[PDB]
Amino acid sequence: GVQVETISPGDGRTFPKRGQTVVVHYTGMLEDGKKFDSSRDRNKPFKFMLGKQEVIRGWEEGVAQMSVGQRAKLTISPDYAYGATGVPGIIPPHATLVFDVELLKLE
Repeated sequence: GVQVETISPGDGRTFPKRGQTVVVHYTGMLEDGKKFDSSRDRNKPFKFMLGKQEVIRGWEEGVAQMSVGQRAKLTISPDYAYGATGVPGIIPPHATLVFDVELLKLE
């Protein structure tokens, strides 16, 4: 599944709902800390719609548990990420992923 650990608290009040657009900064890392992706490197917040399944399952369910302003560490099992196949060249098979996610606003 996905484990959500707070880095810095949000408002504790505004949680994203299905159909809402979520605006975040994130960094994605393998288990050894190797970064494979980061919106912060692009200096461009990333937007996705909750429930569209345009992000991995661990994000769908993990970010849904975050409040606006919150920064959290999401630890995501492979079945909630890229599974047995992984993404060859980037993500190994059966990889646990760690994401640093900051929820900036809802749209």
